Amino acid sequence: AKEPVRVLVTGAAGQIGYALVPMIARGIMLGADQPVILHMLDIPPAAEALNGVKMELIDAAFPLLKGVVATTDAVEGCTGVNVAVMVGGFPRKEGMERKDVMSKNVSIYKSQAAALEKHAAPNCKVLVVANPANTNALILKEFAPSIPEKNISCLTRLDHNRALGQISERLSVPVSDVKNVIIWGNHSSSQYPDVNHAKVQTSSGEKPVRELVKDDAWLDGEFISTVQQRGAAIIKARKLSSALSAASSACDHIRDWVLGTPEGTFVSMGVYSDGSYSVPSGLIYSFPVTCRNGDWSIVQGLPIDEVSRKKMDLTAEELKEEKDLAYSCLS
Amino acid sequence: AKEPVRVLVTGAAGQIGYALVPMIARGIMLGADQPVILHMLDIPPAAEALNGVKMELIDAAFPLLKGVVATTDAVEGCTGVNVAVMVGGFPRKEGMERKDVMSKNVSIYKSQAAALEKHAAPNCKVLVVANPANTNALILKEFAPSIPEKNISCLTRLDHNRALGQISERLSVPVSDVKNVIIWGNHSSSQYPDVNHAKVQTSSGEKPVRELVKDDAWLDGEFISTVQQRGAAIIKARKLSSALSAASSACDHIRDWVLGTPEGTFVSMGVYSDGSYSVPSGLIYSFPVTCRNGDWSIVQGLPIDEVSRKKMDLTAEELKEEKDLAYSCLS
Ligand SMILES: NC(=O)c1ccc[n+]([C@@H]2O[C@H](COP(=O)([O-])OP(=O)(O)OC[C@H]3O[C@@H](n4cnc5c(N)ncnc54)[C@H](O)[C@@H]3O)[C@@H](O)[C@H]2O)c1
Ligand SMILES: NC(=O)c1ccc[n+]([C@@H]2O[C@H](COP(=O)([O-])OP(=O)(O)OC[C@H]3O[C@@H](n4cnc5c(N)ncnc54)[C@H](O)[C@@H]3O)[C@@H](O)[C@H]2O)c1
Ligand code: NA
Ligand code: NA
Ligand code: NA
Ligand code: NA
Repeated sequence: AKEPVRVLVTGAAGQIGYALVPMIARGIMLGADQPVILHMLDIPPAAEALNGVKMELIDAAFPLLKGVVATTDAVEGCTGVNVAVMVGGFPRKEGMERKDVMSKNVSIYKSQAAALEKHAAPNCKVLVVANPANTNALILKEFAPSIPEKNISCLTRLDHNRALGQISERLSVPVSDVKNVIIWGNHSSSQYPDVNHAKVQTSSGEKPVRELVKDDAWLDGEFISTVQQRGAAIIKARKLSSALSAASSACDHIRDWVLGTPEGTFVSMGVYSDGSYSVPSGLIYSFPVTCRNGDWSIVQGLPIDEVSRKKMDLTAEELKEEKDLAYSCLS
Repeated sequence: AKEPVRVLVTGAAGQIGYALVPMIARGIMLGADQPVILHMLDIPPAAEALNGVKMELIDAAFPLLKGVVATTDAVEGCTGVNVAVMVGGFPRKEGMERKDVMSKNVSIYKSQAAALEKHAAPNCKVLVVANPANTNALILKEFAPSIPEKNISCLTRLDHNRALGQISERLSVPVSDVKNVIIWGNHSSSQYPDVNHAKVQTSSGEKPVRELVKDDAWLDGEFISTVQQRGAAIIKARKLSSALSAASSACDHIRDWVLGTPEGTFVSMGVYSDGSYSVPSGLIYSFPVTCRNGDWSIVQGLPIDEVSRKKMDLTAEELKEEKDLAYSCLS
């Protein structure tokens, strides 16, 4: 706890960035006893707003915060960083086509991969939040071949937490009593929110979610659609995509990765596939994982039924489609 | 830690509200072992946005969070609450006159005083953030005569933290090493940011701020102007008033009040004056305080020089002027 961790947030002058940086400064990401230095990266049109954010961080008198670099220079932003949370991008607005959203975002990741690879600290842990999350991360990984493949991840923790919240609300139990949902595959409407291995603490012990809900039709239909469409639902309610919950879930992702998952719990992370669960290797794909010693490990040995298999493959195929589109934009 | 605390945030669909609610849900306001129930109050035009916020809070799967009421009904919002953070209001926009800002905001506090007085839990701790903070709080107190006078406060903790940050930056030391600035009086450009009693931890012990800075002209001039004008500086940088830092400082205010100040530290709180330091009684006025057992206590026995006296009286006079304007709007 004497030495500080350097944490980069790209897209720092945006909505998620604004929600996220004070959570990091308060110790929510790396623990209450871990000092942090923030590096905040955005682009020249947001230079004033970015300086504004730094002014606020200073103004909060955060005792764990030992420095703030606020910049539009990617080299400076990436120098010496130990954690990189990549939020820089352009959210889809009405009128944009899927190709334009892809093209505007993957170019960022191609470019910033070189800056991270050359300047970040060696065992830097990387989390891509910007959409399309898995594909942006895959592009980053491909353009930064010197970064250990296990050190690149994308955020499906918001999907995971959304799923936990849906179960909590459906049963009217506290969310702290629900665990071990799984989000398989892409951060998109093709994801598989899987409750086959999930549990709820009750007065008579841990029970499986399906036994308490007693409505397989709901779990297999509307529950899944609800999680798949939840980001669009936030936009409908707020006229803006999620931020408070994306930031909080990015803290959870990093925190669990670095400090470890609790005994008996697994969480979802988009990680570089190795062939586990017969998912094609070389995709950024969400798996159930446990974390220990700063490393993720896919939870092996879960039974997979026919319906689960088919959903897992469908989302893998979407990820291949996205990869092809990204490639198309970059050539 | 078994029983939850009910925390009301009014103005919950706004900028500060959005920054604040997830900090409460994470345990930053009342501690990592204290479950919370959120009540979020806003007005009918923000009903959709407010529901959006609740959706995000659910989606974050906060383990300390045991319920969220999101409403436009003040009676419902105030029912059973133990902490009330009042952020509901209208920030000054270019084109508004001082009378209009006052009139639009103090009417809220007149109205909501009755709802809190009738429905909040008996020892409910109240913090007014909305501007004009001290005067809104004074109006609330006057319209809720059954609330113990020591239970009504306003936020000068952001001013206090700003002052700490300025010292930290000027000396290039970590803010964790700086303490015991004092903000006297109004949350406004008439405040007195006082460093006469402040300290910095160094390698050769706690030293007074003036001894390390060695520039009394700066401390007595530009330092004070900088703190007095800092909110306007945020607006110039961001095109919006402070939020991340206001939320964080509201957490600090409540946390210190409820859990106690550290030994050797005092903090600033706008509280109901009792005649201490020859400040007129019956104003909401920022003082240096320590907190223990859920109660503030003004730090008595600080030496006050001639210049300090005059500044303390000038800000008291502004508060009287504001009070007269508020009265004028309410009759
Ligand atoms: N669970 C998830 O993975 C999840 C949830 C919500 C949003 N998102 C995505 O996160 C991203 C950010 O959302 P937001 O609401 O914060 O958007 P926003 O537009 O408010 O913020 C994005 C910021 O990125 C900046 N940016 C653009 N190009 C950049 C570059 N080259 N380097 C650094 N910064 C750059 C922009 O200036 C802007 O300040 C979006 O892509 C969004 O779709 C993902
Ligand atoms: N240190 C401080 O004390 C400090 C710092 C910054 C801002 N402020 C003040 O805090 C307030 C909020 O700032 P913001 O940026 O969040 O503004 P904002 O406009 O984004 O949010 C205010 C919210 O209050 C709501 N509101 C209006 N009337 C209401 C009522 N009767 N009941 C409940 N809600 C109501 C509005 O709909 C809006 O959602 C402003 O008055 C601002 O000047 C104080
Ligand atoms: Na079914
Ligand atoms: Na493996
Ligand atoms: Na002087
Ligand atoms: Na007293």
